[PDB]
Order: sequence, then C-alpha cells, then structure tokens
Amino acid sequence: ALISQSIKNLKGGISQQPDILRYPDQGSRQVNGWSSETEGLQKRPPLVF
Repeated sequence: ALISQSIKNLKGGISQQPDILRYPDQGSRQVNGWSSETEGLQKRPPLVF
C-alpha cells in the first residue's frame, strides 16, 4: 500500500513491447523529442530557415 516510484532518467526513447516487459525509462510514443543525456528529455532543436 502507498507504493511510490520515481525515475530520474527517461532517456530510453519509446518501446513497442508490452508494458509488462518495458523498461522504466521507455515511453510509448515520443514525437519531436530529444533524449539528451545529462539534461533530460528536451524538445527537438528548432528548424532554422
């Protein structure tokens, strides 16, 4: 009861495996994201004309 968890590094991208087998640092859908290391998940760099 009152179980809690926290993940300090979600830089693992996405994973199509069933969530039972998914690693804690893997999402289900990541679009326009940059899984930078040492700075966490970031929005992808802007597109300069």
